[PDB]
Amino acid sequence: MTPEQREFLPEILAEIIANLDPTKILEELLRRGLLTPAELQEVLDLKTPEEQAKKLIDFILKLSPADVQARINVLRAHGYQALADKLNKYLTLE
Repeated sequence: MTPEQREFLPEILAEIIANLDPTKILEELLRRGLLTPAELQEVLDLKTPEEQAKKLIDFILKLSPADVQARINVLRAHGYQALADKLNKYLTLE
């Protein structure tokens, strides 16, 4: 249980569901080999919007710091700069 994570993560989630495009990011993720077929079938099977965004935060927060670095560099150059500033700052918040 983490009170600090539950006080900031469920709050930003609302602003990410309406400002995210699973189609545009999925292409750049598979090309670099960052997405697994087992995890892919999980989030791609669900048709729930709330679960999709949750699978995204869980997709980057469950991997190593070297794994997210690739997503942060594409996010800034693809026009999702506002998104790259939110996850990067909270990531180094200890």
